[PDB]
Amino acid sequence: TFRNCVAVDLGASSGRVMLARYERECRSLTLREIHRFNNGLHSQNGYVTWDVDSLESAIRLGLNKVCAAGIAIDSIGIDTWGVDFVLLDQQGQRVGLPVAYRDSRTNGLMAQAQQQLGKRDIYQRSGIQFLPFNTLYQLRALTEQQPELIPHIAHALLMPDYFSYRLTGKMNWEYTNATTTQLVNINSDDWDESLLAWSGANKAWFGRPTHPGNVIGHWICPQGNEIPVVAVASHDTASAVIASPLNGSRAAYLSSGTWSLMGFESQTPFTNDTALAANITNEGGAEGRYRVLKNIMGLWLLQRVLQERQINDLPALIAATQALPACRFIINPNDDRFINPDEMCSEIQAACREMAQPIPESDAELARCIFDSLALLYADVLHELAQLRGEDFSQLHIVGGGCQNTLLNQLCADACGIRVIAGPVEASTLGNIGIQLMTLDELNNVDDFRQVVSTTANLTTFTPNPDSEIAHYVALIHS
Ligand SMILES: [N]C1=N[C]=NC2=C1N=[C]N2[C]1O[C]([C]OP([O])(=O)OP([O])([O])=O[P-](=O)([O-])[O-])[C]([O])[C]1[O]
Ligand SMILES: OC[C@@H]1O[C@@](O)(CO)[C@H](O)[C@H]1O
Repeated sequence: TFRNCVAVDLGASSGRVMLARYERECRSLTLREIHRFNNGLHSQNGYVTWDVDSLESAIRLGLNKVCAAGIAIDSIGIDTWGVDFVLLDQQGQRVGLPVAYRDSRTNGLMAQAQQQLGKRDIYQRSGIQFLPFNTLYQLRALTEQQPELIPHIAHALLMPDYFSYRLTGKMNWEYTNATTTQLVNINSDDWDESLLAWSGANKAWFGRPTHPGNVIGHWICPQGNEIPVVAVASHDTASAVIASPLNGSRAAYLSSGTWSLMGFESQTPFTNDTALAANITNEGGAEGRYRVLKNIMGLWLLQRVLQERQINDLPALIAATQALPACRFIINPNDDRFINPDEMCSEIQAACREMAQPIPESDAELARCIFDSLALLYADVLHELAQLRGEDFSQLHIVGGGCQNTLLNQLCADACGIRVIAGPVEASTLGNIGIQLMTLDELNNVDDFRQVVSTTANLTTFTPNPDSEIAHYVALIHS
């Protein structure tokens, strides 16, 4: 009567297969890691790609571990990073490469769309922020640059539905992730004909987007009992938001991993000129609650520094970085130059030098620059979001692997001047589990699931410190 649900959560820098054990009567929810694996960009034939075959093998390995253990799997669900897709021919073989959102193939195409279609027009139709690697632009790149591939394409599946298909033999187009494409009309929740026309994609490559909770198909443990594969809020950030223990309308979220996604939830989208000017997104959420948010380049910058400087003790780095004075190096992390530079440290240093700032050079200085520059951007965006909705926030919920960074947690609470509640760490995994339980009739809605998370997970309070260095710095920039 306890349910065993397996969540697959694939992020840009890691993948995980996790097993939840849940039972309603007890309000007890546990999560065990079954298989954790690396994920990352691969340079393949002049492209930045995903190794989807290794990802599938990793997923199967995790699933088969649970099976060989003799556990009764009640359901499986898959969430991944947004925007990206896999093209398939009529027989289900991949067409072309699985190109990553960090690929430069899209360069220039967002501007071209704004010029040809109208910036305001794309925004009012999609309600989605302008990011140069949005699916809208990737499909333009594909169809413009690889016209020979086009006749072979029968279907495009977004990443989570791709793996769900590889498990079930059934195709799905999950709503929350479809919204990341900047191809879904915000008023119809279906593909926008005009945006598809510009992208060169064909509507027949897709299906009407379907809200999470449906059973996509079934998977088979090598013995042969049918395990339902459920369509969850398959956009990782959508899952992370479900698991954020939001307490009513004055709570915001910060989903912190490779990206930092900072936002709130709304029953209605914001596509006004205020929203457009701020480049705010209205991503699809479970229950139709829009995730009104902004992308922030996030810990990606630090991931790259760690590789370049060959730093393998992140906790030590954070500890060292706490000793450094704050706010002497400030970059704008959202600057396009940081999406995928060949030389991350060099790019950071150039950006600082261009502003007549001291140059961050030590490992700890580069991390200090990153953490301070994120926190100042956190404060800017949180202000923009409050201004937009016309309602303050009383708490910021930070979730994701980034919520383990106690330094950044405090800088965020200090810069924003808001209480920060950090946790759960694996929020995307938990939200993935939450949706499965709802399909299993074990759980009634998101708000009920948040009560489970809030009484189950480790939640750590960071109280804003008004006399902090960054508080001092921010107070000063106000006037
Ligand atoms: N220990 C510790 N401390 C602090 N910090 C940290 C740790 N670990 C880790 N970390 C962080 O996190 C991150 C990652 O996160 P996640 O959430 O897992 O991410 P992903 O998912 O992979 O991403 P996306 O994009 O998918 O969201 C790392 O980097 C660090 O920083
Ligand atoms: O898809 C690319 C970016 O990756 C995320 O899904 C985080 O993993 C963001 O929400 C999306 O903007």
